[PDB]
Amino acid sequence: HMVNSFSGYLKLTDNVYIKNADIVEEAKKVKPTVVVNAANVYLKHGGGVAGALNKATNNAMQVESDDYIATNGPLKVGGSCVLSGHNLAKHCLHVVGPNVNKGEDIQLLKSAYENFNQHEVLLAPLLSAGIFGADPIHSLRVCVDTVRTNVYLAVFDKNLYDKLVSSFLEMK
Repeated sequence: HMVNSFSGYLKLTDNVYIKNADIVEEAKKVKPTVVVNAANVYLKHGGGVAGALNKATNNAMQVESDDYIATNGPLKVGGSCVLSGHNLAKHCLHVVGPNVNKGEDIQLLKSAYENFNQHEVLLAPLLSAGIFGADPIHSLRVCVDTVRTNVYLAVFDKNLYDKLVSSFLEMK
């Protein structure tokens, strides 16, 4: 029963850590209390992080998400809900970042990251930094400036990870 066992992270700030890792691989190893999903308002886990997380739960996440939506209706942009982490985590925090590609207000990225503050420790991706079309360096900046609790960020792409760490360490 070994919980929140993070290793090989670069410490960016007092509370923000980052690693070049697949968030699904990281969840299986770490067994975190909370894994964050980069969700849409309907919790349709069709691609990117949401897809990878759902497939790794063998579609238990999509079945549970469908029931949540049938009961409660869609999330707000910048909103969240806590559901089961299934085989990956105790809990999955489904957070909806703004879709900048549809012209959703980038300020809602701050609302989205404020959800992290309700949890002492999280494994998370960068919000809105996939098909939602926010600049990943911007997403990391809003995360660092907003989240006060312990966040371990998993960035899959080595090239993106390299840019993020460079940009961050160079200008502080």
